[PDB]
Amino acid sequence: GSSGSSGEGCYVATLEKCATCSQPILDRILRAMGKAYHPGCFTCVVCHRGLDGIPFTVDATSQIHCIEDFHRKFASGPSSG
Ligand SMILES: [Zn+2]
Ligand SMILES: [Zn+2]
Repeated sequence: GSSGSSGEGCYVATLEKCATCSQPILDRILRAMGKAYHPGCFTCVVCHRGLDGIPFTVDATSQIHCIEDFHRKFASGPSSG
């Protein structure tokens, strides 16, 4: 099994780079968490659902967790740490 693929993306023209796939946004730029991401890349880490137009919450791990999940993971009873 061979694995190799370069990423032709060095130059930049008044465009933001997706903080998910590391690609230059040209079609549409979705502002989230201060940074810029693709309107399709932005998704949950657990359920992996599109959060393009819905509330969410992140953590130290930087793993955007949809309110629901976050409420089912973090809010799963008495926890501390
Ligand atoms: Zn992307
Ligand atoms: Zn989720």
